[PDB]
Amino acid sequence: TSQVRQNYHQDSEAAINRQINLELYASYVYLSMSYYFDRDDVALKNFAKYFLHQSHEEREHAEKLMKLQNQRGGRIFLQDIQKPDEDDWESGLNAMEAALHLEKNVNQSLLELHKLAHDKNDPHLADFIETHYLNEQVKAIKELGDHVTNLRKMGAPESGLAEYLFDKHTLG
Amino acid sequence: TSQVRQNYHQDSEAAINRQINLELYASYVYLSMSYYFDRDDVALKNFAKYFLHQSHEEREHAEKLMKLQNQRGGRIFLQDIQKPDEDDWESGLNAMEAALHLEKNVNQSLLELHKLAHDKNDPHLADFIETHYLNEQVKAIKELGDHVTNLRKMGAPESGLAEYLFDKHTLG
Amino acid sequence: TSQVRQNYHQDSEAAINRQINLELYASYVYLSMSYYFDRDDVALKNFAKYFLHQSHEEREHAEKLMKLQNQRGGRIFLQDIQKPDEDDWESGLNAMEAALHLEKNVNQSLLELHKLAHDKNDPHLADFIETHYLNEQVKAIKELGDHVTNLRKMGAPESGLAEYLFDKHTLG
Amino acid sequence: TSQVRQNYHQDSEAAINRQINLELYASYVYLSMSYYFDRDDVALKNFAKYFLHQSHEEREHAEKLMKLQNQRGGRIFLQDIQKPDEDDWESGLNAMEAALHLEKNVNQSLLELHKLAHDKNDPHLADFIETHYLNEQVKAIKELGDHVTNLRKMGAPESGLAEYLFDKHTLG
Amino acid sequence: TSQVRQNYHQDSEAAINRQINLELYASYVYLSMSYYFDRDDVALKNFAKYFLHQSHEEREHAEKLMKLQNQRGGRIFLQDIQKPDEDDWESGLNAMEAALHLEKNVNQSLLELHKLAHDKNDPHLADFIETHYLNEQVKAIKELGDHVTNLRKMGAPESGLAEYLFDKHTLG
Amino acid sequence: TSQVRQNYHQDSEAAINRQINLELYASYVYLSMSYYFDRDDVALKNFAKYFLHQSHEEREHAEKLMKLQNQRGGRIFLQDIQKPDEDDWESGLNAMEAALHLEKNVNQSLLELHKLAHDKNDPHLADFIETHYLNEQVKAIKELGDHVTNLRKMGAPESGLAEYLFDKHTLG
Ligand SMILES: [Zn+2]
Ligand SMILES: [Zn+2]
Ligand SMILES: [Zn+2]
Ligand SMILES: [Zn+2]
Ligand SMILES: [Zn+2]
Ligand SMILES: [Zn+2]
Ligand SMILES: [Zn+2]
Ligand SMILES: [Zn+2]
Ligand SMILES: [Zn+2]
Ligand SMILES: [Zn+2]
Ligand SMILES: [Zn+2]
Ligand SMILES: [Zn+2]
Ligand SMILES: [Zn+2]
Ligand SMILES: [Zn+2]
Ligand SMILES: [Zn+2]
Ligand SMILES: [Zn+2]
Ligand SMILES: [Zn+2]
Ligand SMILES: [Zn+2]
Ligand SMILES: [Zn+2]
Ligand SMILES: [Zn+2]
Ligand SMILES: [Zn+2]
Ligand SMILES: [Zn+2]
Ligand SMILES: [Zn+2]
Ligand SMILES: [Zn+2]
Ligand SMILES: [Zn+2]
Ligand SMILES: [Zn+2]
Ligand SMILES: [Zn+2]
Ligand SMILES: [Zn+2]
Ligand SMILES: [Zn+2]
Ligand SMILES: [Zn+2]
Ligand SMILES: [Zn+2]
Ligand SMILES: [Zn+2]
Ligand SMILES: [Zn+2]
Ligand SMILES: [Zn+2]
Repeated sequence: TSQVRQNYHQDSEAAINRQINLELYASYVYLSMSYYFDRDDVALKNFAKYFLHQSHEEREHAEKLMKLQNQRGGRIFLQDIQKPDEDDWESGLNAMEAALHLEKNVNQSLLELHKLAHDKNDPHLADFIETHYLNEQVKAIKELGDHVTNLRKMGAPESGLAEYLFDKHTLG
Repeated sequence: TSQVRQNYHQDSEAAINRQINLELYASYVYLSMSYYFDRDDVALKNFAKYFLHQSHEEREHAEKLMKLQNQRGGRIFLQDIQKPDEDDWESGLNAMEAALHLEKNVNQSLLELHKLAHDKNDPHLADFIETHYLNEQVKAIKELGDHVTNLRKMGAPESGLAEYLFDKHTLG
Repeated sequence: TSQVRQNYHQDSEAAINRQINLELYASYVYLSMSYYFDRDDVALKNFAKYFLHQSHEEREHAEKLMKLQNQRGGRIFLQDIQKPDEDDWESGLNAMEAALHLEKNVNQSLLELHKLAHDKNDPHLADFIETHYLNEQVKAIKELGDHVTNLRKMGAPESGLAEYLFDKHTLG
Repeated sequence: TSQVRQNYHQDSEAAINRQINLELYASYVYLSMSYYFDRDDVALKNFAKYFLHQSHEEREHAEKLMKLQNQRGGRIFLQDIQKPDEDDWESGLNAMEAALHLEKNVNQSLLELHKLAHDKNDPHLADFIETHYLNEQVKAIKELGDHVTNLRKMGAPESGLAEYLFDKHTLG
Repeated sequence: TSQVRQNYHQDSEAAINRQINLELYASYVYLSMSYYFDRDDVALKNFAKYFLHQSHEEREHAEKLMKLQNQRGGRIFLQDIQKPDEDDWESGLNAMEAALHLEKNVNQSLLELHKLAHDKNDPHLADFIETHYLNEQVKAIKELGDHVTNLRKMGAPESGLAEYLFDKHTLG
Repeated sequence: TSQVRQNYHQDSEAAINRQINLELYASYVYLSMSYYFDRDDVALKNFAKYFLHQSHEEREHAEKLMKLQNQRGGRIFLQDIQKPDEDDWESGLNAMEAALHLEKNVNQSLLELHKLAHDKNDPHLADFIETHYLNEQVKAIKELGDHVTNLRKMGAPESGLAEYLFDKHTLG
């Protein structure tokens, strides 16, 4: 037992390890997306920049959980980072839809983590999730839904003009 | 009778109370409009900002009338602020049309207030309305008509692209 | 169903709509109070300023709930804003007592909202209320009780001198 | 009953009074430790500074609880501050171990306070503890465990060189 | 025997330990007073600030004696800090009277310490008390007597107006 | 075939995809190492910082290869990022040895990539590897060997003092 460990259930410890993996997986998905937009035959630089920024943020989300595991006296066990479900993301609209889906899945995992923490009477962990993760997810999900809406309204993905103008005016 | 009251008819006093209500109602309408554009399934941030600014201006219009009522030694009697006629404003074009209609209704009420003031030989009140309210209404009505015109010309509301580009280039 | 909606109960959605109304009603009460102090026969400018500031803060409280409703994928339904229970607020002391009562009523509604959120396992909403609303209410209620105490100690409302000096030294 | 009191159980009130005492006791322990390091026959100035800073922080922790008691309309009842369990703290390593133990005891008391608050449906108090106290304790406990680890690794307390170099390089 | 000890009687050493306790007790009394004025039903913020500042100064007085004990090669033995004689301090005037009494008691203890030092031919200690403590006590006692006088002259404690105006004009 | 593709062999394309994976794997190894040093029972903050910086650099190495794949008109195919060979890195010295081994393995892969490029008469790719990768690897390998040497000379890993002082004086 770690000398710092206090009120920290082993189940919380394991669930943190799984969340770390999931944030690193979200990072990788966004990385993939980013360089899809950099292809010469896609060529939407601001979509690329947008997803690259996202990739870096997800890495940060993972690192703060790793710091938390050590803070609480848990032990980090890393697992493979799975490659994303696609190589080719099809269009700006499709990538934004896939990111929306992803952020809702990350959010469901976090809500389950909070439920676990409250079930184990770990208010430090429950508040950590509340403070640093839950509203961030809500904002990410809203922003992505806003982006989906606009791209749809504009005529994406059929309108190549729609995606070009969105890239310039919303993401740029 | 207030020690400051001078040349101020009771009918003017009551009509000021009604105008206060109407400016607060205009504020609420615009508030409603603003948060319609903030919905994830509408997502036109500059329409939202535009109407939010309008909401705040209308509050100012109401407060200056409330200050005037006290200046003249009248007494403020507030009434309920009615909720707007719609919950869902349909499109940018439709909201701009509804705001145009609203500002013409606020303007008709103000022109009736000025007529009343002149009928009661209250040049202070007539000039207050002239100076602070009438040209403001004329400008608001012109700007809204300009916005309606452009949105129509661009193909709104059917063109989701039209509303997006207007949001970016005119309201943004 | 909104594409962003996640873990958000319909009962939470409706209770947010009711809280929005209540914050707008608190705004209106304070507005009324403010212009009571601006009357020539009351003439306590810093009480007026104090309540006017309060009115504006309450509007902000309402707008942030409206933003939250859209963030979570709920739908805003606005209701009439009821006029306040009084036209004439009697004295500085009486208005401060009435504001105290009001803020405790706003606080009870918020504590009921938090209970609902926790009952629906919505930690995002529970934390939103905690973070942005609960301590604000506690502070407002303390400050108002401090003001009541002092005004009472000084001899308000009978001492017209008491209210004048409080206006100058505490509110000014 | 205080005019500001709302949703505040008497049991919460008493537990806050006990926590105030405990934070003042933690302050005194650290004060004792600090001046142990200032002895001519111990002479580790940065250990002294470290614990003195800690003493001052604990006083702050206590004052913010006293402010909270008054905010909620509870009443402060102070109790004697017990002298610490030792006069002579033996070594840098031993003092750091004793501080670790102390901070885990302060943390257990705070987790019990949070449990009580949640049991009484006092989300204001539960969040106050979360926001201002729980992560602070987690960080303090981590830092102290880090210090214990290093001092042990370096050969403290037998190595007088170890404590000297830690004082200079980690605490200085 | 400490390697630094020189011309330092054991009786001086013990009396320093008792003075340390007394300065920490004075700190606690003032702390209690301060948060009495922060109550919602007392609400005199500048009395609160005044006593809080005093509390912090007394802590400083104690720390400098603890530094002196180590400087001379004496050994610090801390004792419990007794809780103050009251929980409720009644009024501004009463608290100022109680502080006056307290500072005269701290001063009598210091004059006895100086007598002891001179009896033991310890001019370093006698001068330390002279330089750092005696005039400070004289000033504190004068200031407190000045405050008592004014509050009495103004009609405290019956005049709630008197205490309010003193708080604003003398302590604020 | 990409419209930009010129003088770019399919074998080069695949080898770039494998190098991307390897740089992401190097990133993950260093990430693991970093948070090993952050454990309360290891507690070497500058080792942690050193490896964290390394992790971020490796991510950069991978991103520049991904940019290169798109520049040349190749297609990115991402693979899982394998978890590192250890969870527990044992000591500063052991982690530095493991990083040395890793950087020599990354370097062997890069030298094989350069051989392939020259065999396919792709001077753009050969020079890209030369310019951006080969000397970087040489420097990394030298620095790591320098660190191993010093830690060994100092008595690591048995001397807990050795690792502490290296952390402070070389990595800090
Ligand atoms: Zn994200
Ligand atoms: Zn994330
Ligand atoms: Zn796989
Ligand atoms: Zn799905
Ligand atoms: Zn995310
Ligand atoms: Zn919380
Ligand atoms: Zn307008
Ligand atoms: Zn208007
Ligand atoms: Zn109605
Ligand atoms: Zn009409
Ligand atoms: Zn208008
Ligand atoms: Zn308020
Ligand atoms: Zn409010
Ligand atoms: Zn009504
Ligand atoms: Zn009531
Ligand atoms: Zn309020
Ligand atoms: Zn601490
Ligand atoms: Zn503490
Ligand atoms: Zn005792
Ligand atoms: Zn124990
Ligand atoms: Zn502490
Ligand atoms: Zn619960
Ligand atoms: Zn003093
Ligand atoms: Zn003193
Ligand atoms: Zn006692
Ligand atoms: Zn006496
Ligand atoms: Zn004193
Ligand atoms: Zn003599
Ligand atoms: Zn002298
Ligand atoms: Zn490297
Ligand atoms: Zn590399
Ligand atoms: Zn594997
Ligand atoms: Zn090998
Ligand atoms: Zn490398």
